[PDB]
Amino acid sequence: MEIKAQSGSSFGASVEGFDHTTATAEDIKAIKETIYTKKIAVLKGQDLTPAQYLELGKMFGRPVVYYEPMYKHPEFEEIFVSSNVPGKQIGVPKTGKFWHADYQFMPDPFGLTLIYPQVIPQKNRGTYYIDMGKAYERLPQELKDEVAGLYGVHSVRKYFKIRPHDVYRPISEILTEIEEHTPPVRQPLTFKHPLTGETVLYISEGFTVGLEDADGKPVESDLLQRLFEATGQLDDTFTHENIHLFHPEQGDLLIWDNRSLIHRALHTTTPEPVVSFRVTVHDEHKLYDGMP
Amino acid sequence: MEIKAQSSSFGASVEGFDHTTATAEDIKAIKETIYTKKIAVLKGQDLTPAQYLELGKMFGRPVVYYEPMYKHPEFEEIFVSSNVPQIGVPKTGKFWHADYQFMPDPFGLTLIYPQVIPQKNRGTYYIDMGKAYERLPQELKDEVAGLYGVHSVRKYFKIRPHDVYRPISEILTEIEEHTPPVRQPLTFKHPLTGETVLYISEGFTVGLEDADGKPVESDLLQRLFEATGQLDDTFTHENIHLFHPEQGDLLIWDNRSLIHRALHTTTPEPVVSFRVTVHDEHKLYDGMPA
Ligand SMILES: [Fe+2]
Ligand SMILES: [Fe+2]
Repeated sequence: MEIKAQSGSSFGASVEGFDHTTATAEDIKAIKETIYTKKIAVLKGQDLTPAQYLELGKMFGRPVVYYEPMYKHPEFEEIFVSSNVPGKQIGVPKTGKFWHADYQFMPDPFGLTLIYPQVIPQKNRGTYYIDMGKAYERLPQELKDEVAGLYGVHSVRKYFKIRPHDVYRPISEILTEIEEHTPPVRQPLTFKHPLTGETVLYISEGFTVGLEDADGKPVESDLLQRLFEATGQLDDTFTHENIHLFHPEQGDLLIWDNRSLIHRALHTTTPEPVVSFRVTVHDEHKLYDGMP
Repeated sequence: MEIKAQSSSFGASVEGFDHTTATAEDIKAIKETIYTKKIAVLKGQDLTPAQYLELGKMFGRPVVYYEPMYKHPEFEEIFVSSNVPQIGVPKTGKFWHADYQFMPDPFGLTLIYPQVIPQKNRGTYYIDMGKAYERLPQELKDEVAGLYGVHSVRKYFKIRPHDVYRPISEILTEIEEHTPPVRQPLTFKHPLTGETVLYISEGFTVGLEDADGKPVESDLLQRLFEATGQLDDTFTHENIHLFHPEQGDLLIWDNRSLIHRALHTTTPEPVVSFRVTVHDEHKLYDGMPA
């Protein structure tokens, strides 16, 4: 197994010759260290059944089942399915078309996200990424001092997806279910990365709905929108310097840093088939050390 | 044709009405009864969808419901409430509301023609919001003068089959653009009877506003909901009437004075109702802004 860096960038790395059935424990830790510093590792030539995909994921941590069963793979609930291939729909079509970190709206977010594309359109398909640790460092000192001591408030209520059994329900009832089952969760606005020690600005346009001070009082300023602006999350041209665009190819298996990165899906505006399998695992740490 | 009260100042039954042979004086006698007794029950009606629409046109200009999901397949003027898998929409109106209260130009008359009446009767609750105002304590009447009601469909908008897999915030945005909130005076003079109507409903009224347009941050709206009997989940409040229809009934009621809601019990049996909504020579009140 050989880990190779990406051409002309310190973001991302490739992993060639990886076979999870033969990979040593030293191999796994070498890939882990690549993930936490290069932010994303792309395993090449992966041809795995769902069961073998889950076993590869289990070598990197403890899987977390997505809270909403509509997304589940029918045979392995640990697999999250993004698919637009029906007469009945399996999984959910074109998930994640918004800036977010995974489970940012949940009380205990996991450290590693695995994405295993199954069907890839040739054009206009990919994933955008922003390193929110590097995005914090590139903030002006004004914003650096403003975010200190604050807390982010994160909720799924913006991009919660209507389910088949929601038809004919009054929309207020759904909003109440969202607040009861998935209430807004608080996290420190910045935290120390438990593995690299860098400072991460933990916000995303999709899930972060507001800010609060240490005592839980909401922040009245437009600081949150200015943080979205400065980190590049409001540039709908996706040319901002913080933004990386990656195009997976057949055989790729992505494992990236769910603490440092926010991401957003690039899909076609067509019914062309596109399928991706997701597995999400807790590593050896929570979001940050000493998390209450 | 004969009009009789039902021995209760709420409600009247109309016997011997045939819309194919009724005269203009019959129609006007029924209209006068609707604005006074608040609901007129036409007995022994036997109508196809087309004949039902012809009947409704004798009472005014029909309004087509804005959301096409509720439309009857061959007559768009007919609003279909059905739990039979699918034309119409199931489990409709399980909340106090006046029809089109969330719209800028509410109509005065609502017609309901049940198609499938189970033996487990599926009736309708009613509250006369004119009498609800008169029974308010004087200080509550004082709090109400000069205010405005803000009405929106955003709470009981029903998810449609083409909404599946959409993010919920996009539907809320679509609701705001197509059917934004609408202001009406908190009370108004009934343009047919002259009485004062407290024009609120738990289902559609989302807030109150100052005479200047400033939101009323008090809990007056909730206290108005409670005082008019809209928060009584036992349906025992003295303002509440439970009407039970029988086979040939056709209901026409005052959509200005009355609020209504469906039964609390979940229906197991098939039940279908055809609704026609109609403008009646007057707007919500005389002197509405254009
Ligand atoms: Fe995602
Ligand atoms: Fe209704």
